[PDB]
Amino acid sequence: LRELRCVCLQTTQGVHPKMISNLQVFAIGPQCSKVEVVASLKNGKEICLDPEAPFLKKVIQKILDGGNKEN
Amino acid sequence: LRELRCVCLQTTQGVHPKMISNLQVFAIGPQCSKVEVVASLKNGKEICLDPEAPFLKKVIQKILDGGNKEN
Repeated sequence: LRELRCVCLQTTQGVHPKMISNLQVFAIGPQCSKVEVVASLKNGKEICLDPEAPFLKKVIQKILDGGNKEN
Repeated sequence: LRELRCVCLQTTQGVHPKMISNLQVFAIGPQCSKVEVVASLKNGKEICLDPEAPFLKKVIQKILDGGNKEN
């Protein structure tokens, strides 16, 4: 208990959900009081998105509603 | 490339979002041709939920509204 950094130090301005495959969402923790939405591509990469952007809510919305139609 | 199992073999019938603090969305892969929604509790546990249940869509819907309300 000295110094802890948020999981996401930087941001990103993507893109289409077409490249995304895995979405990991973390709530408020002991290292970060701000919610950060991380994503992983199909190639095998991980980035950080800023909830502050409207387009961000769109690409993350499409992967949440689309993950219920395919049964 | 022989035999791969879905990330979620079983299901669950929870509960309240109050216990959930992390959401992981998995798409179609080489092990599963179906979308499965996994979650981790604040206690340090991981379960699998069945997207085929309506009540399941509720507890997972609430973690999206309350996870973006914090400014």
